Amino acid sequence: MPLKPEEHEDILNKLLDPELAQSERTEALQQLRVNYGSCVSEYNDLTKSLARERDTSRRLLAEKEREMAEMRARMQQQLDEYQELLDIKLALDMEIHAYRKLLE
Amino acid sequence: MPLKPEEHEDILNKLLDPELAQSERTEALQQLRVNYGSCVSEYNDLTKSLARERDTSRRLLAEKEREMAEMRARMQQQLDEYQELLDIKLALDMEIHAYRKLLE
Ligand SMILES: [Cl-]
Ligand SMILES: [Cl-]
Ligand code: NI
Ligand code: NI
Ligand code: NI
Ligand code: NI
Repeated sequence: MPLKPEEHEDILNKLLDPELAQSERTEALQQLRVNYGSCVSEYNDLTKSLARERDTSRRLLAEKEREMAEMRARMQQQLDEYQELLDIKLALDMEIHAYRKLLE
Repeated sequence: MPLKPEEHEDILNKLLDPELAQSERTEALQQLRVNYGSCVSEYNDLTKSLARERDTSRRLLAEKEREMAEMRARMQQQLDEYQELLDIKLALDMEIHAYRKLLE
């Protein structure tokens, strides 16, 4: 996490202050440089992590899409099962009628 | 997108250079301040957008989970449908036998 702009200013003031000792001036300069570098690292990290979460979210959805596709196939299978039984149950309805007429 | 650390250095050098005119020194100081502020804005933007993509990815998955749950319910329904037909088809098998014995 980078310094808030208020804080980065306090460091610039010190750095740009000819009243403070050149040892403090130099320490400030370092903090400036490190805090900047830090912010740039966070930039690179978060840009990579955003892209990463994107590819990951999309990948995980595609897992659920193929899971759903698996379910649809099972669903069409239960239709084939249901149809097979139905064609026979109907055939038996026809039959039981014929035997009821013939024998009554 | 923030300046690469190499570039941020070129600006610090100018800023900290007593040989260059105080007008350039001041312009550099501004660029420093703006580029820093810029990086901090990108920080805030990307932290918010990462959290946002997170809540969004999780929300979209929960949409597919409830879509799948809808499918499971339809699947259990096709079992109730299938069972109902099966109990009757079996009852007819018993019946057609009885009529085949009684009348042959
Ligand atoms: Cl068909
Ligand atoms: Cl049962
Ligand atoms: Ni620091
Ligand atoms: Ni800085
Ligand atoms: Ni600039
Ligand atoms: Ni800076």
